[PDB]
Amino acid sequence: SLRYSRHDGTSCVIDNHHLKSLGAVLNDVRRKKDRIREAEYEPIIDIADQYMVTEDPFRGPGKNVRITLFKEIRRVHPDTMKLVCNWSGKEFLRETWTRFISEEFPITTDQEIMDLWFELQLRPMHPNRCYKFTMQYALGAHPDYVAHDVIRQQDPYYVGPNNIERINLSKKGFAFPLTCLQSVYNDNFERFFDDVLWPYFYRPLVYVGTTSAEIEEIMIEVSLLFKIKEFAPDVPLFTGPAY
Amino acid sequence: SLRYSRHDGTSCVIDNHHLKSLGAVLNDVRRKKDRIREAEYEPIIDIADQYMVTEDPFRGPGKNVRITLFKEIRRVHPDTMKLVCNWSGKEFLRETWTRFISEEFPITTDQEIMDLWFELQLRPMHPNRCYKFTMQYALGAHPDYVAHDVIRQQDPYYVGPNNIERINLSKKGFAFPLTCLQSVYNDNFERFFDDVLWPYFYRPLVYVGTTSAEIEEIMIEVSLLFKIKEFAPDVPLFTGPAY
Amino acid sequence: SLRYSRHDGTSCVIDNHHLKSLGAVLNDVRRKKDRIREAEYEPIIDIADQYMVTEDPFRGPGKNVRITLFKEIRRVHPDTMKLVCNWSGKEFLRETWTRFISEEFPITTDQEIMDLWFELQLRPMHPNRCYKFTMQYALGAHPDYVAHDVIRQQDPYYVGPNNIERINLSKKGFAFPLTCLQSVYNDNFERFFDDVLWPYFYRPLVYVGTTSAEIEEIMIEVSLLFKIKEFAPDVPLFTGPAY
Amino acid sequence: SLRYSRHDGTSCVIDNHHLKSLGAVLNDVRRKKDRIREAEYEPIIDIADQYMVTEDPFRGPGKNVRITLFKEIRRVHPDTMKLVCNWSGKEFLRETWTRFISEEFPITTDQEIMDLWFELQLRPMHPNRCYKFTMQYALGAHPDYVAHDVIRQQDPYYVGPNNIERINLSKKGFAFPLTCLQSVYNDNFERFFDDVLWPYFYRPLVYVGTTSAEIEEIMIEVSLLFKIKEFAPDVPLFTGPAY
Amino acid sequence: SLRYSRHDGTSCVIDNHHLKSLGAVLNDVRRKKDRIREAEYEPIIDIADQYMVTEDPFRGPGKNVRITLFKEIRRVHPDTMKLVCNWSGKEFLRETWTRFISEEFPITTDQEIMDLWFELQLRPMHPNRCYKFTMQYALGAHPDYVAHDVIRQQDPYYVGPNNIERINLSKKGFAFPLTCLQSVYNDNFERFFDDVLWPYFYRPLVYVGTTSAEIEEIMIEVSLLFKIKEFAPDVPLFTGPAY
Amino acid sequence: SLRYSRHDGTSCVIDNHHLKSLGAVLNDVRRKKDRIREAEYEPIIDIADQYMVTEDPFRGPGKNVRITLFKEIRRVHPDTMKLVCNWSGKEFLRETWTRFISEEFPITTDQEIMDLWFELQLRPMHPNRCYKFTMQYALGAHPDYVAHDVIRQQDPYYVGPNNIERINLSKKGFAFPLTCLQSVYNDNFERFFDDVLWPYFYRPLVYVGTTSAEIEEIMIEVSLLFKIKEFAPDVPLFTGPAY
Amino acid sequence: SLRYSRHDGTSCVIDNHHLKSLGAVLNDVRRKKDRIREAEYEPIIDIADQYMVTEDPFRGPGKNVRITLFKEIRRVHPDTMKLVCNWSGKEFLRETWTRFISEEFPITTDQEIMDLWFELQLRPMHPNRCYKFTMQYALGAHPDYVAHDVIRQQDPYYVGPNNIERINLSKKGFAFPLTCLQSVYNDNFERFFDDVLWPYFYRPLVYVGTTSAEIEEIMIEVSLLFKIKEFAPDVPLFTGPAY
Amino acid sequence: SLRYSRHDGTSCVIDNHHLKSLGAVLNDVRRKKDRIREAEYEPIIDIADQYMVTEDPFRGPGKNVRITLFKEIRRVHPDTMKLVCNWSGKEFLRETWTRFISEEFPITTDQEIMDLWFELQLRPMHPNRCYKFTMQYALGAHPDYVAHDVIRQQDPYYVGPNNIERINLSKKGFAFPLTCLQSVYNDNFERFFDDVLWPYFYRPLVYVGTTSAEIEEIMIEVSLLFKIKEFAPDVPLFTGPAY
Repeated sequence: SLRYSRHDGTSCVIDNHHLKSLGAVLNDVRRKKDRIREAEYEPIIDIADQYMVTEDPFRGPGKNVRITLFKEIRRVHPDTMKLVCNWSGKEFLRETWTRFISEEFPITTDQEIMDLWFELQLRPMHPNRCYKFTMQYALGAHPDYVAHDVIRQQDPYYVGPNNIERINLSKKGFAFPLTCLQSVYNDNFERFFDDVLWPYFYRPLVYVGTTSAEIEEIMIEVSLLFKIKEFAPDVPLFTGPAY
Repeated sequence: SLRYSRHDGTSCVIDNHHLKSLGAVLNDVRRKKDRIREAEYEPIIDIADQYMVTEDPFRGPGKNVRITLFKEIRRVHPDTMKLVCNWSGKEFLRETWTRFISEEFPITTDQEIMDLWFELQLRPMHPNRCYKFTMQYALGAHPDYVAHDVIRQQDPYYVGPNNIERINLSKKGFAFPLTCLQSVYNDNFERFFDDVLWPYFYRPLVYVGTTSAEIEEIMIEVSLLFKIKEFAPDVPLFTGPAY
Repeated sequence: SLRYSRHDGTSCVIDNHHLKSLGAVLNDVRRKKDRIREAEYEPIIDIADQYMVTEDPFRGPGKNVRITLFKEIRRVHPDTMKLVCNWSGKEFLRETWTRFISEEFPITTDQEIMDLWFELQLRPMHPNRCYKFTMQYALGAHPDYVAHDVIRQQDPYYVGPNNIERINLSKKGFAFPLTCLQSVYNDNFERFFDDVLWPYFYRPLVYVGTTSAEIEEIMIEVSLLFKIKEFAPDVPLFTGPAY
Repeated sequence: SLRYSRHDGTSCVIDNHHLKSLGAVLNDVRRKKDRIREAEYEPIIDIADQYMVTEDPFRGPGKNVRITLFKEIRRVHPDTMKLVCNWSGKEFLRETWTRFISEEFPITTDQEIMDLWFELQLRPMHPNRCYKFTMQYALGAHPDYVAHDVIRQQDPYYVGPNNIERINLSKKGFAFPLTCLQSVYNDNFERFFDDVLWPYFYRPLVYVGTTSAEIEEIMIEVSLLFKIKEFAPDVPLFTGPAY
Repeated sequence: SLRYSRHDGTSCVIDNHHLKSLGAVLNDVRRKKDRIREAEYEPIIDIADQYMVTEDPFRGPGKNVRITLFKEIRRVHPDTMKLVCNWSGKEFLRETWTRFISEEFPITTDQEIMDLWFELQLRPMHPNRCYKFTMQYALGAHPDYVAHDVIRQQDPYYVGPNNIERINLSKKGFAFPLTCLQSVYNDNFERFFDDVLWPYFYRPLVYVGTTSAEIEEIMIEVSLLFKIKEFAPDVPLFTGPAY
Repeated sequence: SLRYSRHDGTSCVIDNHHLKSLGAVLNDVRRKKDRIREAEYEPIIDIADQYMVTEDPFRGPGKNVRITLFKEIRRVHPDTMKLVCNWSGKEFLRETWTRFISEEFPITTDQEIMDLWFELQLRPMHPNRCYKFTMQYALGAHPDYVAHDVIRQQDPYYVGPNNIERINLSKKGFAFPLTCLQSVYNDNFERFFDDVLWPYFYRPLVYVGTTSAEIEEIMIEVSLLFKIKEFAPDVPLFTGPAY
Repeated sequence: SLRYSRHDGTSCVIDNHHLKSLGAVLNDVRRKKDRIREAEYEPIIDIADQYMVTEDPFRGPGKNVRITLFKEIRRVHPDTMKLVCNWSGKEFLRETWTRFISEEFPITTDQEIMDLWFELQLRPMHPNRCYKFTMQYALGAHPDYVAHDVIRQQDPYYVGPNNIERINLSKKGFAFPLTCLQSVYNDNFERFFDDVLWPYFYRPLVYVGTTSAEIEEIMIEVSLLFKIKEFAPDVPLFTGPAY
Repeated sequence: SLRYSRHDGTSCVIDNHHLKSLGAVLNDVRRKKDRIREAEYEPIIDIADQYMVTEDPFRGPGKNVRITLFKEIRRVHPDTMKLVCNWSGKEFLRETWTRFISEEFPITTDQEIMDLWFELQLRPMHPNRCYKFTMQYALGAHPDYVAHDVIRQQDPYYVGPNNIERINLSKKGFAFPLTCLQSVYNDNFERFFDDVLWPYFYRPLVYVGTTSAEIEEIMIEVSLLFKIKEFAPDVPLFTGPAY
């Protein structure tokens, strides 16, 4: 859009005298006016620039690898939340390793995972249901602990209006199939599990509720979203032998 | 407020013809106008949604457990800050364990601490004193180090306008009475202290100053604020024996 | 349009802390602002809701059955109106019965006519003629009266800007092929005419003029527009025999 | 007013080059801007055009025949209304027939009465009296009933700010000196009264009060306002014999 | 509210010189400014005053007699409407006569019914159901006709946002327990039924649906709302004998 | 766009009363408001109409004959301009005559050239180069003079933002292949050159620079743009013999 | 208008103290505010003052001598233009000389013609015709050429909204009855014609069309408008002999 | 000014997450908003770009050579203008040649004069005189004519608000010391005068008045302002011999 994209108007000379399109001079007025608008508020910016905002990682840095795990349907009582997953640590590590490696391989370039995310895409099962979704989670637990199937809503995370919620599993406790920048290697799940210092501890136990005063059938799409920094050389893929 | 909360106006039929309240049609104009207001600025939102803001944890996720520790009064010279606490690591761990467990017990449900906070509620001692509060802190120190009682203001944290400042003690170094999601157990301070890898190191040494050019008597309320994710089952409390 | 239709922005958790898209918080500001805009003007609404407006029947209740009767061209002198129709009552009842029944049959469901309308769709015959249309009408007349072919403009109805004018023939005088809710029956024009108490009296005599100071050739499309309330059961149409 | 009524500015050619008045180009900007203003609000219009308003009959269709009947002065107690007229049906029909025919004759053209109105023009008798007028009425009554001279204000019609109130007497019950479109005939009151099916029933019994907390002397001008659709041929009045 | 309700500010004299409160002069500026605001838009009003709006009868003229008849619950399929009432004409006249007379008696004053209304107060049975209500109706039917229990939504009346819909039963067909202004008399249902010319014909058959894409349990409160013009004398109620 | 292009809303009559769409009355308010907006600023227009603007000849009068001559690439040093053309007068007249006649013939109608233009379409050769173009020119020179290939920027013409610059060659010195309105004749270049009083003098010597502080490779498209007033009869082209 | 034309308010002294009218101080606020409004936009003016506009010659410099020549009526087919004048050069020079000298004489002062204009005042012949006028012209032609009576619209000059179009005949080709500043002399048409170098060449051949899609009868008033710079001494006219 | 000249705000990464300054995101909102402001008015620009404005030659193209000639003081009667110069053509050509050549020489580069201007810088002689200046002029006259010393104000040129007025002497009649692009040659005034075809004719006779109703002593600074297009090679000035 904005067709004449700030490059509107032309110019001609009539008997040595120079002429310019009027609408182009109107922009000259407006831009110069907008920038004058900017100078009065420039001290305002000076104080606003004291503070910072975070870049949406999913609209910004890093590659978007959405490794979907499963779907699930729950009936949620009012003011309650329902458990989405109740895996042992061993069974969370198998799914995470198997599903990412299988869908990502071949890994053809060097890369470092910037952040691992446990993602919830949530949908209401009935139409004309106006409400939002709520979330609670633990990231580690005693390995012989299993979470209650249903809990009461108490200070949840209020999920955004697009019904998508992403929970990160920091590099402080959770092992990664590739912890930092590394060539991809000859990897099997058994070598991975033996290298996790804490296989059975770190396992996300996640709940979802609603803001509805009714029983709500809800749809829960669960993925592990890898944000990956890929270092792919600026070189072609040749058919062998090269040259 | 907003009494007729967007559901204003009624409707009637007069000789098969349908009538509607005028003020309700005015909202029809305005909402449709506001949403038209929203479509011109919708590309603006598209660019704003590139970035994100943080949810105030104390107005948002997690339970608010304010375990008050002590009160203290300091006389602050101009451009100086006064030390609030100068505990050994052993003496910070005793207070943190004793005060949270004693005030929190009985712990009747499973829970995980999301973040531990060292909170400063600050008040001026005199009226008609217009100024704000400043803060500096170290979270760990050599255990045989003790902090100077008074320092000079040099790039402090500028405390918010409500005179409340909350400093988090991350899970990367500081041990917690319950590190992750766990049943509550038979716990004593001696078992806790022996399980801290770094008892004498991690201990907050915190200072407070003002923006005042005068000596200011100030009041400092210190609490440890636990933000707890509680997983309380959606089940009753029965008197024993159940059923 | 309005793509992100008020459901913009997402949410994520970073080390237990909750983040939300900025543009979504902008809507939080604006909606809450619009509703605050609504509370100051809410007493204004209270007074506006004292009064009511009518729903456009043709954009609203009832089925739209446009039974076109004929087209006609007139040359209109300035400040004059030209007669569109000059039927006897017997000849208005034949056209109304024959044309509605023939085009509506088969009438497969129960229905009640809510209002009968005599519709004028008017078009100028020449381009670059800026003016509007004017209307006058009588709905009943002495049956041996016939209207003048041309009259002088004197307090006409000023037709709307879309050049379409609809004149209703109330249920107080005019008989209807089906007066109220009724199964459709074995109906012929002779049974209808004999049941009209006032066949030769009620007959619309309608005129059209312009606001032009010139002779204007104008195009007049005349229809009888039935607004019908249909009570069609929520049942299928089966091929016989059912089951 | 608006002197240059959108036709401002001129144009000239200087050495084949075309020039135009600047203020005229300013309108080009503004109109095009207003119509751009109209396109953003055009969906707003789409929703507003769902509903309709009524045309003020007295500023619009039909001829304005104000047949004044009488004047009257009342002293109105606070929160009371005073009866304006208490005629039998026979005496309302004599006045209506005699006064309209006498003042309207000669009736030289065909015409149909669109609506009969009982009009109240109301004036305060004292200055510096800030209040409005209230109205109540019955249109028919048992013929041996006569209305109380004074009643209590209970849900009145709130008369408009210009102190003029018009009450219509529908064609559903009230007979008219000419019920529909008809040549004017040899008419006397006795033929009229004998043709009214319901002479003594339909008779307006009308009250007026104020919103004042004081006794108010008020002035009441009563007219019967005929809104007439006249079908006057576009032909001259010749002196006889024609041609 | 508006405390100083346009009567703000005072005045004093200092050595013969007159002083006035400043805020009061500010209103002098503003009112005079508002009325100057009114003169520029006064031609706008001139064109707006061409048209008229209807006064909400329930916030305006006439007494509000809400004679509740019954409550009913329906399960509404999507895009369907459910029949609210399916009475014979004899059974609609018994309820209307019995319920209004029983709840209105003693009728102590003269009165005329201005309009009879069939009222629907509608509520959703579940929370967090965002939708509106739709209506269709017939007012008369063949007396041996009974309406389908469920129909398909086809050009309904869109009920107002407050979920209250009022349908009037005109004086053109429907008989009334008191048709016009009359003393109340010795009345029984049998005398009433025998005086209705059309007892079994005129009977409202009314449907309700939703704008929801789900099955909706809905609550339907049905009343007959009499708008009554009461002519209650401005005289006391004395205990007998008077004087 | 503007769909309902000021002709929004319809009108209907209900029991002789006239109704109009509400959104159409909203335009009645707005237009009347805009024109009231126009009357306050009408004295402003009166003063603006004191002055005039020129019509863009290329968006306005005359036919657009763009006779492209050649393309050229220059490397422009900072603050310098590069010569685009350095023809003798004899060689400018050959190109102008040959290229216009060859591309324009057959000239089938009478015509007069309104203005001859030397046009520069300029493009940067590299992307992400933010700058504008500058121009200087002489229209006549001593015929044995040849212009320097590169000069220094000193008060150039600042070319418009669309990078197109048009320089006119007035009728005061430059001969034209057809000087005024004339039938087209049996014309060869030798007859043309012999009729130019000043063949070797009038020859445009034109330079181009940038506002860039870097060496810029630039692309220069050069055309002679004839603005022609064509007097083409309103008659068909028949195949011979006519009739 | 603007009665108190910036000189509002008075002043008085009360016991040595000075008082000033409040409304006058309000202007002090506003002017100072307007000029502060002017300083923020002053850089905007700096950029606007880069460019210039032309003064309407007819509202500005030079005397307005409108020498009307003739009137003419044409029927214009759609998308066509009709020739207004088809004079030989000899016959254009006779009219120009005869009509200006006859109507201007006595020429009592020295004067120089600044510009000669061929003026078209255009009016539609029918009312309610919304369209504008278009123009094309040649100023010189082969003298044995005569223009087609009707041509097709192809890039016309779009005449201004006041339907007046002025075409100048430059001093570069057209001879003038007085070419520059000169005493008026003993002049006859034969001396004039013999002094024109190019009598039969320079003769305006002018066309007019419309923007209408209909045949339009149009009215064309043609004048030669002399803009004259008169140098009339600041001396009286005495009756002879002076003194 | 505008310090952070649209390049405000910085960015940092915290644990792989990207942060940006808030004030910089505010500009992102505003620019994107301004450009959205530009798209609604973009059709407005489309219509404004139909027309063109002239570039102030003195703030734009060409070199500014202000060759001051003389100063003069006049006493101006009200509504009169006073003659500034009354030279013969021979004496105007001597001053123009002598003063430009003497002040311009050495002419070291090739150049073409774009326009010759007769400039008036005007100042009031007394303070607190609020008025503007008016101008009239002839550019050629009979050579034996001399202008009246004082004339009456009749349609003057209204000089701009900065009291500077520039009058151009076109290339159509006036000879120039260098008519087009040419090396500078061995030039004397006698060779120049002999090459002017019209030495005694073309000579500006210029008047000045005021808008004052009083006698005004005024100061008149007269210059000939040459706008020169200089073609100065991008080569150094070496001391001889080069290399």
